[PDB]
Amino acid sequence: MNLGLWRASITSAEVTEENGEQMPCYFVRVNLQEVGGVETKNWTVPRRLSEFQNLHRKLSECVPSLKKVQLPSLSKLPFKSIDHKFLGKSRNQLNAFLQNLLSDERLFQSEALYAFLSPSLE
Ligand SMILES: [Cl-]
Repeated sequence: MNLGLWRASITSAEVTEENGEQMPCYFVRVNLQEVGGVETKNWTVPRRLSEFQNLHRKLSECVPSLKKVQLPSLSKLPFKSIDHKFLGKSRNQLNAFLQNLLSDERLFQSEALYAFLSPSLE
């Protein structure tokens, strides 16, 4: 495996239902053109904010400096519903997060990063 040849970018975000609550969902476009050979090289995988937070926690085991990184968070306060400003900023933050992970040689064999960037067939 070499995730350092994988390119990923969040192309859009929307809200979905995870359990009972409104959950931001981010569409991650993944490109393996830099990988040679004959295989599937392009897809989009939707991931929920909660799946980014899970990924952060797992990768934080392998590389404990990642514990310092703050990801977007849903406000527990009353009247803090998800709006377009939060989706837009959370998307840019999560996108920057993906760029930073994929530039980090320590993760180029991360099974968790691989499973997160891989296709999701519900
Ligand atoms: Cl709320």
